[PDB]
Amino acid sequence: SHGLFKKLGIPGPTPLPFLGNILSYHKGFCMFDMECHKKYGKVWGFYDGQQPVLAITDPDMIKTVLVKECYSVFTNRRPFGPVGFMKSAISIAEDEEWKRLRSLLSPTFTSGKLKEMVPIIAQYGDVLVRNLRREAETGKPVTLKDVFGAYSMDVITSTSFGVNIDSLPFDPFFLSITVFPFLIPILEVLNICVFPREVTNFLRKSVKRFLQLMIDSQALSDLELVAQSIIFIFAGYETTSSVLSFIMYELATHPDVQQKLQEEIDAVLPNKAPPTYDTVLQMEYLDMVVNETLRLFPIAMRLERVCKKDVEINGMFIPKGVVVMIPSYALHRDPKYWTEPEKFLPERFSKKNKDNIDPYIYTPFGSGPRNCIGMRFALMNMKLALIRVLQNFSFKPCKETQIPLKLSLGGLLQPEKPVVLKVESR
Amino acid sequence: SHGLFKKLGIPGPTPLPFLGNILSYHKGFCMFDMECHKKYGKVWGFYDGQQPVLAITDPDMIKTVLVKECYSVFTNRRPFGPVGFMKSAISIAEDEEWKRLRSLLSPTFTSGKLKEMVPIIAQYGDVLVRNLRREAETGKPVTLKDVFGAYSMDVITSTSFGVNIDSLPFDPFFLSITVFPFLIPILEVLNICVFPREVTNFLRKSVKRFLQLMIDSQALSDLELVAQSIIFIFAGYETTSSVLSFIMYELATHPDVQQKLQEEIDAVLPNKAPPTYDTVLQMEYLDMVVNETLRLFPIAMRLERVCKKDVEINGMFIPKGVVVMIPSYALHRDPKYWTEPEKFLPERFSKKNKDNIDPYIYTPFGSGPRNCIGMRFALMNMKLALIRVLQNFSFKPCKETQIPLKLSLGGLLQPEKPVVLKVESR
Ligand code: HEM
Ligand code: HEM
Ligand SMILES: O=C(NCCCc1cccnc1)[C@@H](Cc1ccccc1)SC[C@H](Cc1ccccc1)NC(=O)C(F)(F)F
Ligand SMILES: O=C(NCCCc1cccnc1)[C@@H](Cc1ccccc1)SC[C@H](Cc1ccccc1)NC(=O)C(F)(F)F
Repeated sequence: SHGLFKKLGIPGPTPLPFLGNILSYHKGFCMFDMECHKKYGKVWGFYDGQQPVLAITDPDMIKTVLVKECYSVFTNRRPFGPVGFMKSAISIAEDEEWKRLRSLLSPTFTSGKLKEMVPIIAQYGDVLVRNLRREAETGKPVTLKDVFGAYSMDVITSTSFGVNIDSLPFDPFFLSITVFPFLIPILEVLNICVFPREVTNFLRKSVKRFLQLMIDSQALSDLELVAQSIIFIFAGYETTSSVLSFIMYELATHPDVQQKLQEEIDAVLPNKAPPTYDTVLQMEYLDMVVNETLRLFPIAMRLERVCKKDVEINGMFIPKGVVVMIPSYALHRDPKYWTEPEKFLPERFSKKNKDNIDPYIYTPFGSGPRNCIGMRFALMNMKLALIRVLQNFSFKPCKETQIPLKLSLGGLLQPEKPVVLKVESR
Repeated sequence: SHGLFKKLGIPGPTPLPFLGNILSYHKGFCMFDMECHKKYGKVWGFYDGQQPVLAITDPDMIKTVLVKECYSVFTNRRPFGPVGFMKSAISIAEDEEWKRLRSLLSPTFTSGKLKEMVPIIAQYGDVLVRNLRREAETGKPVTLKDVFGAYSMDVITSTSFGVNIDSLPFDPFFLSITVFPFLIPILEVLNICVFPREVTNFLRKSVKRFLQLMIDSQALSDLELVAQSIIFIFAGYETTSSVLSFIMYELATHPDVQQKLQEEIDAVLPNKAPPTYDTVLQMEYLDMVVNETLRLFPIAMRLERVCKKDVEINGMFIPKGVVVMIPSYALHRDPKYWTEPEKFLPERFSKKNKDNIDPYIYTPFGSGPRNCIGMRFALMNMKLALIRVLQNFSFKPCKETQIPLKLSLGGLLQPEKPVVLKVESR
């Protein structure tokens, strides 16, 4: 099984027995792909344990896989286990089960359903400013992800089910998953779960204890309703808090961008006006700061699809079973598309330059029928948070602020040291 | 996973944890299904370990599964492992891989390719008579499957590759397969094989050391060419020898049928004429003896298909993943279709009665696009053997002959004691 890429004439690092190329993950996925992209070029291959993975970087080939041939050949991502009842989760479900869920949960983030959330989300931002107003009178550094995640958790529990909460689950084992994918069926029969069975049991009843748009379209079951809640509750918590952490870091280390951002926020919203739906989509420099940070830090790093039958896309044969992977972190930093790629420059996304950008190289939300379902909510949730917070505070680095910011070497685009900055009240 | 049939309102025996209903296999598949068919009726369910299996006995529902909805929903049989390179075997392959092989190997048993085999098969029958002429001058009982299998092996090696050979591989572990189907992926990474690795290695080179119709249509690979050879070499050996054993047993315990058979053999072939292709299809009492024996002893017992997506066939919902099984042994002995079913009566298949028989109850060769590919060869190979042997010898029971014949309790319709009879020369 380790000769598939030598057979196909597809270059790539030489795998070791059993381990495949997993030892190269010692610098993390990101550094690995970046090197691989430089070592072999437009297409290479490797082996996650015994699993052959093909990395494509051709925008037409990517558009073919993510969009053109999704419903037919590349419907599902890499199998993930032990999952248990979470197999029915939309990010985990496959084939006709997924198509049903993706239709049943699509009308949750329509342009109208989000517009009803702006008056509701506008409460915890004041809880966020007032929670930030207490640790700023105190002249001390601040952990952003804590106060952001506390904010983000307030939003996710209320935008889906609605609960007024003032928020003042969760290399190690998965290392054995990839060399022992034959052990995943073992763990599924032991009720073993990558999600600890006390975190889910806390919710296998708490959900019985978006929510409205599920039973109303019930068709849909009940234990699957809990599993979708878990996906959303994580997605809205971690992703929103993590990217907001990255954004406030970049604003602090690039102060000119921060002021020019505060100037537009007070122009569209004078006298510190409440951000409404229509004023959020008007702030284009806000959008430029958001996109550029997502370029440097696509939390997902990679987009993956399982080839489910033999194909010959764009002149290249791809055999059945190969996991097709798009190195998103690698593409977002390729000098063959980005001038001075490591530098933070939101002017890449101005309406003067936003057209020299291939939407199949910059894919922080995926593409095609399987892209991020809550893309429009996450942009709206973050922008309402950046408006309300940059309307009241400025952000400076501290002595303990990590500069340059080191990325983690795990499986999530997280910083090594938590992001701490000084906050000052305008 | 053990409540699927209580949910669906489908009756069946109560399963034990982990074991499912496997403990009921203590009397063998046949007795189990026969009881289940009587206990619950037209449809029941059970659990092979954790695997839900639905047993259908409705001829329209069977015709729906085997024929009408084969290419769409019921393409593949129950997964079988550890197989190794034998995963590419046609009886084991799935989905588009199977469709390719079934097309590439279909023109091996055409009406013309078989007609070229009659002059070739006509040699070892004389080796069979002369091998039987030596242990008949000796007034002693005879093991039929030995001299039949020696004959059958002579035919299979020459009808496919061609080798003049005078022939004077192979409850226990699989018991753990069904309660540990999660262990099949484990064994596939250890090169562990249900076919001992020295039997295949004897052939992983011997085939490099039907055969003509494979490279000529090479498309087709080479390690897969060996795997198809293994399937055919087993199929032609064991099945042919085993059914011939059953046929000579039934002729001995029912002597009137044997004489009436010898009378037709000498009528179509006077002076002990060599059986040709066209004279074999003329002997209708020969065909009646063959069909009736296959009714009592369908070596396969069961036909199985894996439901690969939700369906509602003939008013019954069937969920994704359920193994749909047709209890062939049970149906061939159902009094609601067969008068006095345990009695050997070839007159069921005369042209006066052959029309009161549903070809979706009597299915000794399956049905639909996945039926026995070598059905026409096996009938021809056996009939050429019965003609040449009943033209020279008669068969009487011995003191050690097992009467009534006990079936084995394993996973193949084999007799407990080998079939031994006395042979006399005409
Ligand atoms: C900055 C914020 C976010 C980013 C960058 C992001 C990014 C992504 C990416 C790259 C994918 C994979 C796309 C693909 O495979 O083609 C994805 C999938 C997904 N995202 Fe997000 N996401 C964010 C926030 C959210 C939020 C708030 C939710 C709320 C429910 C969410 C729900 C999902 C789901 C359910 C999927 C699976 C899609 C499917 O299987 O149909 N995401 N996301
Ligand atoms: C008395 C002799 C035989 C009987 C009763 C018999 C019976 C059967 C049955 C019941 C099936 C399954 C059909 C289904 O699942 O719907 C099958 C499959 C098969 N048989 Fe036979 N068989 C016999 C001899 C042979 C011979 C001589 C060959 C020679 C190659 C052969 C090759 C196969 C193959 C390859 C399959 C798998 C079909 C597929 O997956 O496409 N059989 N047989
Ligand atoms: O649900 C999962 N993530 C997407 C859910 C929320 C989200 C996060 C980021 C952005 N948007 C949405 C993965 C595990 C998980 C975690 C928490 C709750 C419940 C479950 S399991 C399936 C994932 C496929 C996948 C990964 C990242 C993003 C999108 C989709 N596969 C792997 O992580 C693999 F190991 F193969 F690399
Ligand atoms: O190849 C296999 N048999 C069919 C091949 C020849 C044949 C025999 C009888 C009549 N015709 C043709 C089975 C194992 C095997 C044995 C010998 C060589 C190589 C391989 S493996 C796949 C089988 C599906 C299956 C079973 C019986 C008949 C037809 C098809 N599945 C199981 O036996 C399961 F355990 F699920 F119950």
